[PDB]
Amino acid sequence: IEGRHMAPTENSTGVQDCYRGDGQSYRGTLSTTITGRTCQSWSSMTPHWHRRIPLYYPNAGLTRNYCRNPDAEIRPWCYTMDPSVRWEYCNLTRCPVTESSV
Repeated sequence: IEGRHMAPTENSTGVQDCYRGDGQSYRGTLSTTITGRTCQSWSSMTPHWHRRIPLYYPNAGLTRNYCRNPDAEIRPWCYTMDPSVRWEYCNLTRCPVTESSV
C-alpha cells in the first residue's frame, strides 16, 4: 500500500502499490492514487467536475478525496487533483498473497 514515483505507468499492471481484500470495499483512507494523484474531493469544483455532488445521490458518505469507488469491483476509480489526469486508480494492486473464490 502507498508508495512513491518509480514505475512509469499505472492502472492495474502499471504502477506499484499492492492492495488487500477489496481495495474498493469502503476502505483505504489513503486519499491517494498511483504516484502523484488523489481521489479529488467530491465537492471541489475547480480542475474538473468530480461527479453528482452530495445533492442528487442519497448522501452515501464519500470521504472527501479518499480514493474509492461508488459501487464495487476490485480497485477504485475516481479522478485526481493533478490537472493532467482526470482519472486514475488508487495505489492498490493485486498482492502475491491473498486469493479470490466467489
